[PDB]
Amino acid sequence: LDAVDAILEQWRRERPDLDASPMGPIGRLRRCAVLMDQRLESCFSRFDLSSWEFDMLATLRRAGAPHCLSPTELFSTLMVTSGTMTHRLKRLETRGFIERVQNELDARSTLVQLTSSGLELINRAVEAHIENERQVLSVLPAEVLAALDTNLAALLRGLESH
Amino acid sequence: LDAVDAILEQWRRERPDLDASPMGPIGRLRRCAVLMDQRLESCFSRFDLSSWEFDMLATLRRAGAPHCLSPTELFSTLMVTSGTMTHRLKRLETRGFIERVQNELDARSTLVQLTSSGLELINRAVEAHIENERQVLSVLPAEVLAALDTNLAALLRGLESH
Ligand SMILES: O=c1[nH]c(=O)c2[nH]c(=O)[nH]c2[nH]1
Ligand SMILES: O=c1[nH]c(=O)c2[nH]c(=O)[nH]c2[nH]1
Repeated sequence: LDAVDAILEQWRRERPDLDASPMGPIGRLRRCAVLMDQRLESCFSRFDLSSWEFDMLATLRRAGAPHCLSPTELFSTLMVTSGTMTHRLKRLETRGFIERVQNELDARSTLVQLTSSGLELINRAVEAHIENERQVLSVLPAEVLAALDTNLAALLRGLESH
Repeated sequence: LDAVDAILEQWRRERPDLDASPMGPIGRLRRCAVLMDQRLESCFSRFDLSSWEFDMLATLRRAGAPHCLSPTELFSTLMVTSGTMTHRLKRLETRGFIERVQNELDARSTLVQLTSSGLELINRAVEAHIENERQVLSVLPAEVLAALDTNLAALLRGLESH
């Protein structure tokens, strides 16, 4: 048994009138995601990056040269969505990783361009990030990791179809 | 394909020298967990509770009457771990949901006791939370949800064994 089985056993004792079985899968998902985040940010911290900072920089990098995206395009291609980007983009601009250039097709619009400093940083960070993620998943059998990847895609399909 | 497949395809184009396949399973895990959190907090908000507030209250509730736990016991039985509990416990005390009583076995120690207000709140919140989680998972086939639950337990086993 694990810590989520112990929690389900606590609810079998405290609220026997309720069926708390849906807590199982969701609890393990959220518990794994928090522990996974600690493993990832232990690598991101070597570059003075948070998780959202790496996400925004890697998203601009994935767009290809000249690594310039609109805020709408940037938001839609992030690995994980979140709240507004106003303050997060403002901090990345202060650190010199991104610059807000004026859209040539609309003067009253702005575009997000990865600077040459953020480009050199994100190219080094993505290399260490990939190797770090490989070490984390390395402890699982290949058949289990492939099944978890497929079952997570099924869960993601239902969440985004909502 | 999904949004994580599109990201993996972006890395196949931008860094063909790198193998970014470990990004797949971890990206879907973190993407699902964020979308799952939005579905959960859409129910927690009806009770003026955040995710960590529900976690701490449900943990004290799971301990059984008189719903009194030490900070070490409280931390070890939370669904998801996090940083320090100093400020989070201080806010719950201001809202009247918990009170810090003195340990009778150690005067220089404190215990966390769920008040009668937090007890009535968490008993109503856990009922709606369980029904909410059932509706979220209801869209998946039974065989897929059971396999995802087992594969997540395998992932959790490796993360906590680290
Ligand atoms: O291209 C990315 N790969 C990731 O693994 C990742 N993780 C994250 O948060 N953003 C991104 N972006
Ligand atoms: O008993 C709990 N069930 C949960 O589903 C849950 N989720 C959470 O964050 N804390 C808790 N506690």
